[PDB]
Amino acid sequence: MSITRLFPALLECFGIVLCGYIAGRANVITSTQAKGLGNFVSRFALPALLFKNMVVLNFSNVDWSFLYSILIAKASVFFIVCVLTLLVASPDSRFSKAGLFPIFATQSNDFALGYPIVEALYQTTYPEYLQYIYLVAPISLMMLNPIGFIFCEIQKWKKIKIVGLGLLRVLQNPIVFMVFIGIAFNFILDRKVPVYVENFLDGLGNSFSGSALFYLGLTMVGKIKRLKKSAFVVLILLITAKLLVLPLLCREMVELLDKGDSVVNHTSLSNYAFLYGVFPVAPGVAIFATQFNMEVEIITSGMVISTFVSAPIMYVSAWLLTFPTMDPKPLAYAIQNVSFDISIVSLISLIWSLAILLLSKKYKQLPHMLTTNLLIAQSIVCAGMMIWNFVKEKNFVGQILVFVLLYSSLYSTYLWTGLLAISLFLLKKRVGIIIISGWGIPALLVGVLLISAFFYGKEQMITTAVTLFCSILIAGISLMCMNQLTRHVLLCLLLIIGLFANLSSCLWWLFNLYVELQFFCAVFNFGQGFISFGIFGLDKH
Amino acid sequence: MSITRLFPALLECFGIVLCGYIAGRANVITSTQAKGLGNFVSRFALPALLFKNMVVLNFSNVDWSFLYSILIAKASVFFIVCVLTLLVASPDSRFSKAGLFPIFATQSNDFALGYPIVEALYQTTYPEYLQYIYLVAPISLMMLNPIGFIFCEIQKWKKIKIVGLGLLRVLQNPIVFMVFIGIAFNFILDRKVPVYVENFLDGLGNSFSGSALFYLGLTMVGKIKRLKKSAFVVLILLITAKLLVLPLLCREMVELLDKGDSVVNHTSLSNYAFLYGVFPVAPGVAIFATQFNMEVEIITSGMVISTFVSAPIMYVSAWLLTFPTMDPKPLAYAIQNVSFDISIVSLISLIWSLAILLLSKKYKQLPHMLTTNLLIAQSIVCAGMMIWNFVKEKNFVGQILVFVLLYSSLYSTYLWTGLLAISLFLLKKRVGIIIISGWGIPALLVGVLLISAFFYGKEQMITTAVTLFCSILIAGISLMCMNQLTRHVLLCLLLIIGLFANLSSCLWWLFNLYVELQFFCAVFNFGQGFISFGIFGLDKH
Repeated sequence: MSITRLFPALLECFGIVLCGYIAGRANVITSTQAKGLGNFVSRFALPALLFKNMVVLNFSNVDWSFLYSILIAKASVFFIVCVLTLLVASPDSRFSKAGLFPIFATQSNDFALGYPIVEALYQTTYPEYLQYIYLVAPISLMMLNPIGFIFCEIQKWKKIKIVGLGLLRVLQNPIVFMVFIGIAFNFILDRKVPVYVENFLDGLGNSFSGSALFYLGLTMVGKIKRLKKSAFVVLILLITAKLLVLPLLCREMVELLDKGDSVVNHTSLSNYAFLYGVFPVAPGVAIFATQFNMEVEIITSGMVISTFVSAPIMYVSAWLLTFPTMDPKPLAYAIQNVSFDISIVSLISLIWSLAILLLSKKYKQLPHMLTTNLLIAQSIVCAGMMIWNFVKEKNFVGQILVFVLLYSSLYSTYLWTGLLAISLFLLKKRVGIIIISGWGIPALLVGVLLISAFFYGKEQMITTAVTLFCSILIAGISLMCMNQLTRHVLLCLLLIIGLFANLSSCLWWLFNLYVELQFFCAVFNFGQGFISFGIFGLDKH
Repeated sequence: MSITRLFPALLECFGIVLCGYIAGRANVITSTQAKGLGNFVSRFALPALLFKNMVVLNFSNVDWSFLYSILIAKASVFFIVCVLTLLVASPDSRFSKAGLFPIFATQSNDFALGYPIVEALYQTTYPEYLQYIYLVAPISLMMLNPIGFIFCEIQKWKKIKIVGLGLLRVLQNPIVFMVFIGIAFNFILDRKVPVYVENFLDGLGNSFSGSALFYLGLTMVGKIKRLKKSAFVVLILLITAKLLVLPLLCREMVELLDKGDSVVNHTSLSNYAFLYGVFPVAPGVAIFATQFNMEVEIITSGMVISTFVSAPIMYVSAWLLTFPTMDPKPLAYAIQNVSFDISIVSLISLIWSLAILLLSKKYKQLPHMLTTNLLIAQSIVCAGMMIWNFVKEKNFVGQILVFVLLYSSLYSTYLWTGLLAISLFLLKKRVGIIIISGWGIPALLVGVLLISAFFYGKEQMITTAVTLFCSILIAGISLMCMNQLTRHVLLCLLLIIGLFANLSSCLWWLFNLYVELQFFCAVFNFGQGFISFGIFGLDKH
């Protein structure tokens, strides 16, 4: 698999999303102006891309068992979120919710984000996998979206006309009708686009990729709203459905339903099914939700958060999934290469977070003063990982020096999660010691340890586990004794869940998969800056 | 040369312009919404395309004599239009006019339209010609635009600060600074874009082509205003400078200044220089003119008209220029292939013009009732040319039948130009005979002639010349005796100039180049529907 192409591909696609976000947030493009790009993207560039690919599509080469299995995974997530919503939501909104929540959990950003990422990963090895984006996404719309429209019409009402309106909203969608038209013209034209119409469709289709990622960025500006507690739990559960339950079900359904002869091809097919699940929610769900003014804050916020969170989940998942197809030496180089990429994006995000914290002078205010110590520590671990990738072969004293930098800063990030939750507790109840304890104690622990992850082996993971455990207890006890500050609590919560993943992974290593557990530790250790950027790098400072 | 790729390339690029025009005119994208696509195009997609191509550019392979000669052709058109404007314009606006009129006459739509067309024509045979778009266009901006800004600042004023503002408006342009930055980073990066940044720049750059052509279409909606007579003559002279004087000077300057060893390569280089001149005015000139509220109606109208008129001039010119590199048998197939393309675009444009004339019921009103007879006749010639391209090999009676169709309709279009000018004369002064004379007389002339262009040879060109001559005299006498109706006069004027080109070409054939003269006759004969579409196919009916 060309898994090394994934970080370039993600950086491209999410960098274009970042360009849209920068442009819309800097008011280079206002929200009214952004509709022009959206109408271009959705009504010219996408239908042209659909039509071209659908007319060219060699249906006899389509693996219908793959389609079936992705589609059954989506249909099962639809039923699950639908019946769970109907059981759990209040009668006055359960039918609107049971329409849009399952469409959220199943409809997927396959064209703007999926296709560049699948083209990157698979055009060299498995170019037929690019077909299944164009198959699955529109067939998925045709099957699943009318049910949610039917549920919205049923909320409005509370039979043939309700069903007809559902199906008509689906047929009215340019994805659905340009795929029907492209299938019809696949049979008319016999899989050749006329050359004159071909490079017309090329021009429009080629323009889709960048303009759609950029428009997605523009749509993301300011859509993360301050949700109610219940709405936030619902948001988490819907994004878990999209980014964890659906791709697991996709991989499971492929492994149940595909019977292809080659075990290598089956493995790649179910790995593909997983990545196909991990694509974020389609912006079309939020367009529907805003247009019919239904559940807008959950669905818009969740579309934006799904987009941002799908990037690390895609990278981390795709690498995890290729570790069974790797051998321990290139596997070690792979996880240092992964960690170098994660530390680059983290360091860039952390430099930006630090610039904001400093130039806003928020670094002078509690809790942000201590948060700036956490962001300094996270910056030193991302510096330290890039430095280690160079120093890992070199002479012993350089390795020790960079190790002292890296583990003092890393253990410091753990201590600082604890000390941030203690800062919030001390702010809830009616700094020099906290800065010395946030750095000096975790720096001194490196001396205890001297007296990358297995250079000092069992002791290394022991000190690491103990530091993570102390951080979790410090933070859990201080958050419960407590039970802007909300954003700090959410950063601390995400970091505490990460520290728990990290603690359990280090413990499970200590009880034993090594390189996979080390990679998930490294993902937190060096990518935690991405979390800190998500919450404090994008605020209105 | 891959001159056969030009009609697919033009149809692509101007079809995307037509999509933008349809979208903006149908209010799929309003003028406020269109700014989002414009800001994307000009501030992200174009600077990325510039930066990528400039960083990749192998400067040691750049033919500086080509650059020099295009740049000197542009500089001479700048001086000409500048000094002509300063001599001829009134003092109260001559400096604003002498700034923007030469920028109009020299700055060129090289990125949105030039690059797709040059890539189409030359990527197979002469891929280095694609470099010179990225060289010439920004160096041309750097040299020529500050002079026009200096002239606008001088109008505002009426020295170091005026010159500084000119140069700063130029350096502020994303074309100029991303080319300076791309040159700097060409030397920094040594002609490799880092792979991570590479497909980021690919995504944005690839999105430019389609979004820029589409945005151009959106900018064209409603910009053709009703100019004063003087402003309309100025518009004609500025578009003549851009689309005739500049490309002639480009071809001349290349033929003066290039010394390349191969005569084939020199020929292709000066042919390229011609097509480079024929690119329409950059929308940036109109963006400048609207932003500084200078001479807006001439410059916006002229940018739109230059865009529409450059399409046939590019096609016709590029084919003319390849006739010296062709042999009489493929040359005959070439002009039937040309005529088939011209008759397809004409027939599509004429079917639309007829649909508008009919469904608006304007076909019931004078002069539009007689204009609808002209549009029916033009539709029958474009039908007849497509039918002839099939029948040209076939048995004698079929050839006669299609010839009767084709020449009765063709001679009818000439008669109808006359009879439209007589209709305007009879409407100026305080229909059955006119419809019988518009068709029956030119149909009967085919019998005289029986009693494609040389099937009946000297008699064919004689009857054709006489019919064109009678049409010119009928129309000239009726327009002068006369001296919505303005649009009819302009259609009649354009057609009279075309009938004069056609009359003189047929006469010059009768005195003698044959296939080139026949091709220019065929260009009017079958492309006249494009003129009728330009004036009556796009009205607010």
